[PDB]
Amino acid sequence: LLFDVPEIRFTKLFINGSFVDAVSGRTFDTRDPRTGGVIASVAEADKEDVDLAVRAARAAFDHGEWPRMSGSERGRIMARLADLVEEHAGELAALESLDAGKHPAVTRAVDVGNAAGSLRYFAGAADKIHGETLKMPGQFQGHTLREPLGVAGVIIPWNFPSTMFAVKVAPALAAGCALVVKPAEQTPLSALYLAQLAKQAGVPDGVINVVPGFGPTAGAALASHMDVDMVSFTGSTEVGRLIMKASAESNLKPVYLELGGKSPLIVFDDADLDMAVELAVGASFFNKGEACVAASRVYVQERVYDRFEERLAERMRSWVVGDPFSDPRADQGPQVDKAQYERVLSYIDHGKREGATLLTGGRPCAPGYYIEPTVFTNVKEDMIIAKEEIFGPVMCLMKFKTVEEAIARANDTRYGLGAGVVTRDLDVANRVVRSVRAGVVWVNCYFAMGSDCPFGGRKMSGFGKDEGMHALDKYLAVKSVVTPLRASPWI
Amino acid sequence: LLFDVPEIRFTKLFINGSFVDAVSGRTFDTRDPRTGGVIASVAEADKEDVDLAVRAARAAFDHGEWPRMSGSERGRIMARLADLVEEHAGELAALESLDAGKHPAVTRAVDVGNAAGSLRYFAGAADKIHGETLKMPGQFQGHTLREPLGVAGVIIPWNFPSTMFAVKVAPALAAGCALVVKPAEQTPLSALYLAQLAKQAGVPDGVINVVPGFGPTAGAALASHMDVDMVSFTGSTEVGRLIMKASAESNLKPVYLELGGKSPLIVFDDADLDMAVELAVGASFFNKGEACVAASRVYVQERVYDRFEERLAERMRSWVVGDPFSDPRADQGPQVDKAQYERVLSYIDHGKREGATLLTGGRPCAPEGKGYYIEPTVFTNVKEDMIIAKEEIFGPVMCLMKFKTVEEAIARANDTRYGLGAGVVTRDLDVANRVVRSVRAGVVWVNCYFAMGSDCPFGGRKMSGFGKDEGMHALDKYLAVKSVVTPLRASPWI
Amino acid sequence: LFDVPEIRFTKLFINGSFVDAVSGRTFDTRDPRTGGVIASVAEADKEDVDLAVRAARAAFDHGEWPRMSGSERGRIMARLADLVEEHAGELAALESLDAGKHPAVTRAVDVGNAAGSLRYFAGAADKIHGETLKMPGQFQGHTLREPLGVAGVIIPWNFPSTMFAVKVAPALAAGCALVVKPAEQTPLSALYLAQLAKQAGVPDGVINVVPGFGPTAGAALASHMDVDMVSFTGSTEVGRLIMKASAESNLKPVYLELGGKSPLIVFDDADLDMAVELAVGASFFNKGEACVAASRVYVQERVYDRFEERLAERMRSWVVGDPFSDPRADQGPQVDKAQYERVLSYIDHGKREGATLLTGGRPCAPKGYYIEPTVFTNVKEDMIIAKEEIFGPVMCLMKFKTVEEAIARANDTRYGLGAGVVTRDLDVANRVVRSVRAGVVWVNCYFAMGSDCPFGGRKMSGFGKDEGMHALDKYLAVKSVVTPLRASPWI
Amino acid sequence: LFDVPEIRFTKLFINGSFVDAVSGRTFDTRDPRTGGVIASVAEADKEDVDLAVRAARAAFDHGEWPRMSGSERGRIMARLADLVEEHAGELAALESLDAGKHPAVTRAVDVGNAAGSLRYFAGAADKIHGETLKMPGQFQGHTLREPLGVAGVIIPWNFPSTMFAVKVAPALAAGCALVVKPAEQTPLSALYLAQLAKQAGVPDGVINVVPGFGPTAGAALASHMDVDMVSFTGSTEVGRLIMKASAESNLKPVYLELGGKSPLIVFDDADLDMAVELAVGASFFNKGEACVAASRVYVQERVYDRFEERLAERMRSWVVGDPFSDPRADQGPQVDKAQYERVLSYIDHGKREGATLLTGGRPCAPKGYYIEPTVFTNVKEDMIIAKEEIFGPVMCLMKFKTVEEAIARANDTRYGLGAGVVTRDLDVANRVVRSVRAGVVWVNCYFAMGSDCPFGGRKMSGFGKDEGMHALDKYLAVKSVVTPLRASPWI
Ligand SMILES: NC(=O)c1ccc[n+]([C@@H]2O[C@H](COP(=O)([O-])OP(=O)(O)OC[C@H]3O[C@@H](n4cnc5c(N)ncnc54)[C@H](O)[C@@H]3O)[C@@H](O)[C@H]2O)c1
Ligand code: NA
Ligand code: NA
Ligand code: NA
Ligand code: NA
Repeated sequence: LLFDVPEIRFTKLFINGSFVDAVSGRTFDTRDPRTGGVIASVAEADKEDVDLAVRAARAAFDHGEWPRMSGSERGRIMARLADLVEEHAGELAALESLDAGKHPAVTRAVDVGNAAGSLRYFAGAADKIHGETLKMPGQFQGHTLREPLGVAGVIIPWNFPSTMFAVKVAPALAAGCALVVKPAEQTPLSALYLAQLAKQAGVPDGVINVVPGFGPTAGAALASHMDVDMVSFTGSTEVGRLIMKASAESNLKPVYLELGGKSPLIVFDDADLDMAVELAVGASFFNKGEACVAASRVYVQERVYDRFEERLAERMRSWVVGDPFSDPRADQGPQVDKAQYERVLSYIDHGKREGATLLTGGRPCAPGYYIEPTVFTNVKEDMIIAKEEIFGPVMCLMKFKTVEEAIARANDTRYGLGAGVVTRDLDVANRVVRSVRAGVVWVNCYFAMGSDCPFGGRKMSGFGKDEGMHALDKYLAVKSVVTPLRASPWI
Repeated sequence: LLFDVPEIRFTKLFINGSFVDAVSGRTFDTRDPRTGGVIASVAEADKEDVDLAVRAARAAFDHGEWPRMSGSERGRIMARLADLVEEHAGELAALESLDAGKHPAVTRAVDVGNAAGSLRYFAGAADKIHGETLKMPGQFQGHTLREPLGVAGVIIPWNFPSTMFAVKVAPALAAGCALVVKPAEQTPLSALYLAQLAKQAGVPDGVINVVPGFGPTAGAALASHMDVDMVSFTGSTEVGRLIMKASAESNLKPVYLELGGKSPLIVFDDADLDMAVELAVGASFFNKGEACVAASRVYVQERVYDRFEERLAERMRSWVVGDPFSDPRADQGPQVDKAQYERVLSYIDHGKREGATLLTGGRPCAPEGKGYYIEPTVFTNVKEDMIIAKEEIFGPVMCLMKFKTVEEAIARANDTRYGLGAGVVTRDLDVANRVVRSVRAGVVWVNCYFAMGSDCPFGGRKMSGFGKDEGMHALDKYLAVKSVVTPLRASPWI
Repeated sequence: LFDVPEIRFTKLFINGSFVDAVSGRTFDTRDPRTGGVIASVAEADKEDVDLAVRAARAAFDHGEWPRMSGSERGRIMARLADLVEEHAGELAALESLDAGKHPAVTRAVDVGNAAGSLRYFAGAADKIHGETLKMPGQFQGHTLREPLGVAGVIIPWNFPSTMFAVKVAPALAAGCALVVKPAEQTPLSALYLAQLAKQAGVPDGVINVVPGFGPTAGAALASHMDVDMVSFTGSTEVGRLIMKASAESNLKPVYLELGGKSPLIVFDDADLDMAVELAVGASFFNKGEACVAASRVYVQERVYDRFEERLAERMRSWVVGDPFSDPRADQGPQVDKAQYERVLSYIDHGKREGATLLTGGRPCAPKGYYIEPTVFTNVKEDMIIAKEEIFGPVMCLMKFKTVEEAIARANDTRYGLGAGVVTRDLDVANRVVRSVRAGVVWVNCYFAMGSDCPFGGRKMSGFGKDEGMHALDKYLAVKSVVTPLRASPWI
Repeated sequence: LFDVPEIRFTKLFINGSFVDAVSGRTFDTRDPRTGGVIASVAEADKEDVDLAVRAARAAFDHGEWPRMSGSERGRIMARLADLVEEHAGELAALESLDAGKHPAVTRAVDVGNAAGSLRYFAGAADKIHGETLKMPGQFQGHTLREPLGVAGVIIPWNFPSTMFAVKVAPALAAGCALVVKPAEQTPLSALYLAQLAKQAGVPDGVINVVPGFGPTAGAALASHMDVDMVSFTGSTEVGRLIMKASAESNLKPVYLELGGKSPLIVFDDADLDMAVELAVGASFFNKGEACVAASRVYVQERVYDRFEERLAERMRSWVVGDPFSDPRADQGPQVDKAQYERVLSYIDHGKREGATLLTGGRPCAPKGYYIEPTVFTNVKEDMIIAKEEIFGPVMCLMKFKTVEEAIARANDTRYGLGAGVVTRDLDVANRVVRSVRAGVVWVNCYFAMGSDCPFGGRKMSGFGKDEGMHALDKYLAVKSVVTPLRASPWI
């Protein structure tokens, strides 16, 4: 082939520094979306396995070395882990690509690079986490201590396996927490590989526990656990409801939700059309639309709409959908599995039926679970395709007249994850940025953030931040301490 | 009477700057725990009234002046409100005290003073709320904007009505949010009075909406509302479950929970026994134990235990339970209502039945009547597994226990589902540091209790909740953090 | 017409009292509209500075002010802001008569910013924070942000009330005691403000005002062995003497707010009518007696000719006259005879070096120290008028071709206080803002800041920030506190 | 025994190369154990400083370093930290022979703190933040935290590696170019560190090392017209000259880390054996050649007699000798002949003024600059030995009655660098900590800080912080940016 197919080494659960089978001895299969065939038979975690992993994390936090280590010591190990992710980038990229149906070179440069980058950023945060010394109403000394919380429960999706693992694990490790990670059943391989690398880096046993299994089994047990201090969840808005219920029905642990989106990209009259078209293609079709922040709604101002529409249709004619391991041309790979592939085509079918015009794509291909990049035109705001998260290579292209109209239409969603603005006008950019109810707003770009940039939703896209110093908050216990002072010359 | 009984002026719902009746025309009574008699007939808000209030708050945020005003402008209006609370402190104190069964002088100095203080602290925060300018991975400029969130839903308890109103309203107002406040049905008068004073201060119509009603009606409607951006809740751990469910079943709005507690107070052998006893009395019995952070569990080291126990029983002999409006000597007033009175009496009876020793109180009292008066109760020979040791009584009940080691004191302090507050009484700096850092509580007082100020963040750990009330930390729940990224062309530095 | 105020405060303000100088000496303050004596002010020297420093030392070491809670200090500070607002008209008329200003402009701008600075720091007082640090082992570390002690303040004549408030407000909030040396040309506002502070409840000894001459009273304060810091605002040349005075005494930290030669850059992009109106205000506000005045105006070649013609036409309706008797008055007299002659000397020098006189360039007096607003065209960068701070109503109007040229020319100064950019282009705005070595950069506006905005120079314009939470730093002592921990379950 | 290192780097380090001085002049560095020449080091003067400043100017204005991302600068700094760790033994041996230190103490303390400071700031590089401000109307305001430019560094001979790192690390992270003037007595470590920084990937011109004499090389750097700031560490008397050099040149901000006369307070409740052992280390670490050394020890009257006796018996087992040949060696020789004679002069002066000699007070040498650790009893506060910085193994042991007396006596100094408190009482500890006017206060310990802990003087011990996120401020330009907003839905 073009890229070397990796050898599957880690298929068991990772509890207390060891690779172990499920209590039941049950396995679940992970498949290659390029072929639809079984890659590996992975240990199937259930309630009993989650209990064992939570017990291992509890012992690691309450009695283990990790919270008792200096921030410098924790950051030292976290950096060695970042070094290992970088050293084994190629292997990890192919392993994630084969499991998630993506391009190994894109996975290495984007996914693995961001994973290593997130680990490095928090390794540098570990020795500089600060609390405050407060201003008191009298002869008192007050301060806050920013303590490790305890046992962190992590539930993540299948679209960015390595990045999802790092973005949750990294701020939790720097905070001094012990972890229980439940990766998505569709792509469980990267999380098990990363667990082995953390062991090699010097992360103490019990600090990182990986429990691959099904959501209503393993995931629900973790979200409902009486000895888990917090839960950081990334997935659908509908499953987010169940995570909130699981906490309410258990120990009322704080819940942090990174949910779906229906991200709008607004293109103005003054934009360079060639850059705006190229930006829109990337924004909508990166990772075959299996991106939470994907620009599923593209808004183009009436004066340049016809030109944009023509240039977009022309650009899509040179776009290649195929096997990233055998085809060099390949711009897009297959969808994660059978269930997702049926779901996108059903939405394409819904789009056709409700009266939307098909500009490009709208049908399956195969040189596997391949769908061509779809662009819907003459889209009404009330349409299913306009409102619902498709999570596939589907773009809704719309026309607008005013700045006011662009703002109101961008905000006409239950969601509020990301948004984009393409304009040269400083006053238009400022107005649009400040008026769109989204957690992240890109101006004349898309996706670009870095680990210093906090990422989180607004409205039904969730709450809580991943990345930035902001990410640490969910993993820390803020403790206020008050004592009287005797004859202090100042207060 | 020693304190003037106030004139009840505000009994209707406060929606879009006006005092209006409920859509149903229904009322609910608020009673005086000193007599058991009706003070006023308050408008009963339901689903329809909460919608009206949320629509008023939505119009005020989306199209009104409040989020469009500068932090300085919001700050001046907030300081005028703080000035009004101070100017009308006596009337508000009398009103809250008659509704809650409090001492008017204590309420003025503590409750009203903290309410005015929280409004002032956030008035000063309004013109200095900052976001960041970020460090980017290349030729990019990144920044965060700390925007007003939108419509803030507030659900609060009956124990500190004025303080609860201010502690939620003040950071929200400073953040530039519009509010919908659901006060507890037992004490709804203060929230209504405060709403009128905000109108006088210059708070625009629709920014503060007060909807008194029942929890499963008006409270559930607010927590389940599809157009409410966040919910800040203060109340029991059991109702907290329903707030989280209401969000999950609606628009998944962020929820912030300020829940119950079973706060431990640890006294070591090196303590001054007279100060430690006097501190324990205040920590346990302030506001007749109707305090979330009340030291319901007192742990005294074995060498000084017998002396502490004797000094505590002696101190309680001079404690006065009675009418704060007619008796000057009164240290403690009646419990909020009949329901709370029976609930505390049931826990005392349960305590006796499980084998705990009654050191003092444990029975009803006090003046010629009439009134929900309970003697401050101290339980001795309490086992950790006992109901009285684990459950929140929310009455004048203290569980007195003995301990040997620092390690034992820590483990026993942590033997709770809760983690709101805790106290340490010691002269030893190393013991104080170890106990402070080992007790899983949101607030730890060393050689004092309650003292915080508005710069001090307050929030639970474990089943006592999450999220901070007070401090600059309080603003977070009312703000939307927006990350903004743009490329840079030929910047000489990054 | 505006009512001429009655002068009531002419003595030194030491330990809560209005006292005469030890010598019994006075110095005259004059009205630039007539050149006549307004009042005879007590002349402070070394002995009076000693008395004021001793009063501040007693107030800090033994007095109430540092022992009060931030909340208590905040209420007193806010009462002072309320008083400045209540007496705004009287203070504006007083400052206007003394400095040759328009009483309505002084009320809206100068007095409003003074009241605003006091309010901002009143709200800062109860929320000043230190940190709880991340330690290398079983240790607990924290920083305390303590009041420093005795703050020495030396300020100029151009913005008397604003200068007083901008130094006094963060010092007051920090819990410091003060010794203020106002400029001899305008000493009246400071003495009025001192009385207002006493009425607000500021304890005796906390605010001491010692008007006098720079080499006498000013040098004594800068050289004092018991002064903990010096905040200086004035010329770059006097700044040298403040640094020497500290070096020759107790090596107290020095904070310098020096001169400027601020550039305003206008692109082809700009609305010419708004750009001309902005330039007029930026160059001629307070008769060019502004440190941040746009003394250099750069206009891109394509719109230069139109800008130049519109500017000359705009200046034809500009009124220079008595602000107390003429309603149309846009500009008052220059502060005094010395400043008046210094500006005329620079105008004459400009003519002699070959620069074209577009408008003004000669005295008016409708007798008074009135100078016509001056615009110089065909200005070479090497010219005296192009490089030196004139501090009068003089604008140097220049032409440019490229963004690169505009940046290089803006930076061709020893100074770096302020700068301005007029453009609709977001990328041009970002590039110029980030490339111009100035403390403040205004985009499509000028002067606008507010008390949350830190103000300070770069290069020879100084160092240190006035305004913002940043202004508190110079008045605080950061104390690091370290103790071991015994068996802490986390670090 | 320990291995004597090879001397490899003896030339100036300018623009990535080891070059000779323009004059071709050299100065000798000597071994304090023998008094013999170790190496002949290139002697920098005005011309060499000019060359180094020009190299730093080109590196900042046109080079890669300020244009690289914080992440990029952080990886290079972490590679440098890794190299300092890899070559720790060689560097410790190099610094030890040059400064008269124990190679094992230099490795664990000096080299460990140097590597630790580089690592802390490598982790700071990708997370330096400015603010987005609260505006007085329809305006958007923000601050940018820019690299300042050319940083001038002047450091002492006592902690060569630590001094180099503590100045270079925040400056590097900030994106500055540097010119380092190390002390003439110990120039070797700085040249070795410069070579390691080249190996790590620090671009040419970013780190320039100019060993030379103070009034020549040092004065030229402090007076340079193209240097943006100066961070100085040394004596209080030389600090005066650094302030004068900036005042007489370009008025660049100056940051001073000066001398001290640090008090250690021991109360009646202390464990005498721990308090004696702590005092021994606090006074005699690095043969009293420590700025923060506890040169004044105050013991409460009830435990004074026991403390005094235990201290004299503890000193009987203390070994002064060659650390390279004697394993028992607790103390090495004084840096040079000049320092040796200066300490002996102070000991002789102490005897002359009436102070009692408890231990030491005479030379030892098993020849080569060895002085016995000296303890003076019956010391009056007015004595020379009580007030002046000896900078040798000399301790003044005094008795006190009250907490109030301990505070007033601790504060009876022109200095305010460090202080220590030994007590079990939480209220006494808090009162002493908050009442002693010192930048650092250790409670029941000494020296312990870590790189998160800011270090700086108060009073005549200076101003400005080394270490912590606080250390970055001096190397950054804070730029305020203001623009109007059109129809923003919120402000
Ligand atoms: N924010 C700022 O940066 C800012 C603001 C306003 C004005 N300014 C600057 O102020 C200058 C105009 O004011 P000025 O003419 O009053 O300046 P100046 O330098 O002559 O004097 C300023 C102050 O210093 C005193 N002074 C003079 N000689 C002294 C000495 N030897 N020792 C100690 N103090 C001494 C004066 O009495 C006065 O109080 C201009 O250069 C202008 O740019 C700067
Ligand atoms: Na798969
Ligand atoms: Na009631
Ligand atoms: Na005058
Ligand atoms: Na040497």
